[PDB]
Amino acid sequence: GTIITVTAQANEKNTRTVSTAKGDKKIISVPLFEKEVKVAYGSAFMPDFIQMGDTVTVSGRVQAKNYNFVFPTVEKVFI
Amino acid sequence: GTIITVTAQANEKNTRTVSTAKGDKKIISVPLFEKEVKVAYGSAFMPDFIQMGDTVTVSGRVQAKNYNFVFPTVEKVFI
Repeated sequence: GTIITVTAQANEKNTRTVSTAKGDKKIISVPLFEKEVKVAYGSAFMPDFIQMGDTVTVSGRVQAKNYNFVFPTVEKVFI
Repeated sequence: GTIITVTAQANEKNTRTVSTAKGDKKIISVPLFEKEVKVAYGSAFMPDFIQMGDTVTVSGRVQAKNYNFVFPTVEKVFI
């Protein structure tokens, strides 16, 4: 299988809060690779405890249709 | 940063041996994500000890131009 793991700061540039059937959720959009050609971005739902300005690690399978993480693990990173 | 980690069997379908300035190298081509839309594939050089039929974990940054792993870690997996 394939696992993509991204570490990024959740901020105004890459994170939005949306209404869902499960209430307010943050959704982050992160680059799936680098360049020296446009970079593809994957989206993942954040757990409720995550706050704007947190650094997080998003890890899991990604599905392409648009790129979405599937059953991601999201961890808060501390500095 | 972004790290892509793939576990796959090195076989006739996804691995070739090529001449390089550093002698014979195996190069594996692995899918960077899944689908239900074509899947992008990344390539990585295998360490010399890897053999056809081995299962390996390839982990590292990937660069798009074509997708190549950058300074990948390659580990043999045992069953």
